[PDB]
Amino acid sequence: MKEFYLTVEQIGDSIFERYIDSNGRERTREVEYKPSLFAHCPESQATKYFDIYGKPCTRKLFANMRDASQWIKRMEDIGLEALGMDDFKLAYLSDTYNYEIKYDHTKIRVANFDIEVTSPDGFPEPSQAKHPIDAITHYDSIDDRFYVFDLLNSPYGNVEEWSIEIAAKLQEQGGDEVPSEIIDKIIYMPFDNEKELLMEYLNFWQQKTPVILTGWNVESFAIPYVYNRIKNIFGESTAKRLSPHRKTRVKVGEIITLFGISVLDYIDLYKKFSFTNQPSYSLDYISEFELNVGKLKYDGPISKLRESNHQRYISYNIIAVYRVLQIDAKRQFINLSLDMGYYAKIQIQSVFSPIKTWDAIIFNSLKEQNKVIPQGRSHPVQPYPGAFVKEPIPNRYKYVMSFDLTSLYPSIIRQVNISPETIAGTFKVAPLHDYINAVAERPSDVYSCSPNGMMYYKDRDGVVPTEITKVFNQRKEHKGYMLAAQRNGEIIKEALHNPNLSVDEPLDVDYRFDFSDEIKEKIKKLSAKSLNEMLFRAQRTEVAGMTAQINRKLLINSLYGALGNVWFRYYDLRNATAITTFGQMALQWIERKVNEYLNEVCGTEGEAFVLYGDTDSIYVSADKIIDKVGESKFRDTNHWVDFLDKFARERMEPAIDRGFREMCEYMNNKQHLMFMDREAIAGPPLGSKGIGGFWTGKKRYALNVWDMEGTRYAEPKLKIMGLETQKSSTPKAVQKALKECIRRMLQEGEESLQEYFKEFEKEFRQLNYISIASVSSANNIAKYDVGGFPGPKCPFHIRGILTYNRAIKGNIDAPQVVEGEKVYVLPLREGNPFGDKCIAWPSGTEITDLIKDDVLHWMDYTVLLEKTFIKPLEGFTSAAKLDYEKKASLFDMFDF
DNA sequence: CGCTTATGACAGCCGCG
DNA sequence: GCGGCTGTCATAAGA
Repeated sequence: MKEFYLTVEQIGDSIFERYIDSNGRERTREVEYKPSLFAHCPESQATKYFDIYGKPCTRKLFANMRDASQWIKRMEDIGLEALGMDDFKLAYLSDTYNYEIKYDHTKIRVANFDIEVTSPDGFPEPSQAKHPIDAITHYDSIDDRFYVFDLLNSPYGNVEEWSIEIAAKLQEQGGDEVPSEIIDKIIYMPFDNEKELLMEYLNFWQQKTPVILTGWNVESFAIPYVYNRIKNIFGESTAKRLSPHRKTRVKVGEIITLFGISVLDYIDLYKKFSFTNQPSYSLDYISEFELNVGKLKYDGPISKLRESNHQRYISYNIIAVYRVLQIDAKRQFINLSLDMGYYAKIQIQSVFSPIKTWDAIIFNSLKEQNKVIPQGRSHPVQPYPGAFVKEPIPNRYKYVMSFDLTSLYPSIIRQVNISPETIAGTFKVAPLHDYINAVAERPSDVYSCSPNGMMYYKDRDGVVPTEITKVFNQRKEHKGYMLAAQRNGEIIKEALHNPNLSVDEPLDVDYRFDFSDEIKEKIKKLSAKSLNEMLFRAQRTEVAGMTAQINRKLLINSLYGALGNVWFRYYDLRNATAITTFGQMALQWIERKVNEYLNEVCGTEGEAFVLYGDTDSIYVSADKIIDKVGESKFRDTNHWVDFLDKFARERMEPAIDRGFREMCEYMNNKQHLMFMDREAIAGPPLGSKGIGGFWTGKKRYALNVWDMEGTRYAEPKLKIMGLETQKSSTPKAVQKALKECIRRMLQEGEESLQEYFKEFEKEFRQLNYISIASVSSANNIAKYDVGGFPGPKCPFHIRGILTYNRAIKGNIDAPQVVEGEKVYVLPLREGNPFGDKCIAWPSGTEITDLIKDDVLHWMDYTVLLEKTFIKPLEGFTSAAKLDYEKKASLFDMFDF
């Protein structure tokens, strides 16, 4: 098979690499890699190497990486550019694997683990690791087995072996409901003492050294804990065996790095490739959201679970590891990482760095062309203008249609041809609004321009534009294979309804391309076995395409980040500013065009149809459009929705393309790529007193959407942005009551809203105290505390945390409030035994007794309702010109 | 090296018969 | 006592 690398490391003058050889077996090697860097030479010197600016360069081969680094140091002192890939690991990978690498995941050892550490005195700090490790569950992808290390005797108790029979039984039967699909994949290993467990674990680790190591929070807890525990008991020399190269290091805080291993903490792979931003990121919360089943439940505090119910303790450890494997089975984020890393030829963990990923992609691309990359330069962090957001007029908007530009920044780079080596010059910049209204002199009739004053060559392809354009082509390329493979999805599926009993074999065709009609019906006459393999193959294909297509998308959207980053090799302040300023002009330019077109077709004069714009989207009020045809002439909702849809497709879009076409010629851009697509269509139900939507201000609105990019909803979906209903700090009961308030406003009207509001006020005091409590995170708690009391400028939540501390000062059983975590908050009436206006206890749990009964007795309902429900509702209703309460004065809306 | 553009909940001034 | 400001802190998109 085709060889590929697993991990790579640089230690001194050697490159340590683990990899899969042609035979498919994992191997390791040390190589005295000789790097090459470059320097500018004279034109008279014959060479084949040129920097991206066309300047000639001489290749300097060094005897070892240390000499290369030394040379770079000398060049900086002399003041002359040192060109080439200074990260020798990338160079080595590029040189060793100069070809599209095909990898076989079944050969990559992926370890998923989790440990448990009983601790009476609070969270067991990894940097100390003062407590024994009493449980370890380590899943290995190659053996597809769950290895469980159980400590029977510890200073905290002696227990009996864990029972797999009891683990499989149901809850009602005293069991742990450990899934039957892993029950046979568990290898149990009990131990008499801790030293025997760690040493057996460490030995196990040497025999099955992980390539990719993941799990939940493993980088911040499990890995550092295991490392330090071993180091503290045995020597550091023993702890270093956790690294296949016996080499480790420490980073920010207590982040241990194990050379020869790629750590991909699943908690990070989630906060990166899932894009959903959950309120909480605990394995329990995430597991519920993705699998509709969280971690195993248990009674009492975790610090006492091992001694009170060791059976459940071990099963809990095994489930925690399985949940992560289940989520991955759904998100496939590990597979993605591998795919992206192998694509850019970087260490798998670098996938977390857009800068490193793009650096490697451009580097390998330029290498094939014999070009030499620029030297990374030092750049002062300098803030520059970003996206444009229009200030909306607070109000209700009955009918709205939004339009979004596709891949704005990446497109702008291509259109204007922005790149460091394509910079051609500058021009006198006029006020941005002069360009938006096309009253300013045309910037240049020779170069491609950006409203910030930069001019670019049109006669040459830029390094960046070209590189981004290639990923765009690979995108539609792969998204084209799984597109046709989808067509074959029915040619094979439906071929099972009325096939034949002819015993045959599965044909050899490429599902990437449409099935040839010369073999089309040839398949509609095979056995039940082959046909079930014909669709099986079509699955691998239609799925493989997804990963590639998704990876290309992630790269495309992360390019701008890198370009704005001073640590990026191709960074340039002018270029980053050219991108955002252009985007700012484009959005406002098109806003002007849409208004101009809609006024003309409506006979109106200087009317504002665009009510809001943000970055690459605009929202248009369609009331005039609807009235132009009369609202009473529509049969139902779907009727006017079909009308606006049609009007957008055959009237607005063409007018938009014409508008952007003009802007491209005005800035004399290299190529027109400003494409807008109708996004949403929103409005109230036909025949209702509802208000399709409203805006309170920037980033704050709600719309009753009926259609999104062509897909018509059976029922209108609320699209809410920025309002408290979207805030994790908003109490549960209130978050849903605020949503129902908005739904009623958009779909049913004022009266319905007032009816609900009244009922909710009446029944507020009957809601669970946990559902009506706001949530917040405890930060800098030690910055505003003065001996149990609040210091100067002490936040409200933090003030409540202290009130809790004091009230529980002297109890170790009651839940303590740690830092950086989330906590519930509740206001208290004046004259409470807590001597404060509020109290806050840890989240996810109920108020410990001894104070619970009192809290419920002193909690201020009035203030709670007013502060979390009424205040924000009034914000929505004021903007929407609605009253949530009868007999409300009209003058209250005026300033004095 | 794994940021902008924003809003809102509070705290703490200054000023005014 | 509140305005009308100036900070700190806490939170969402999208790239």
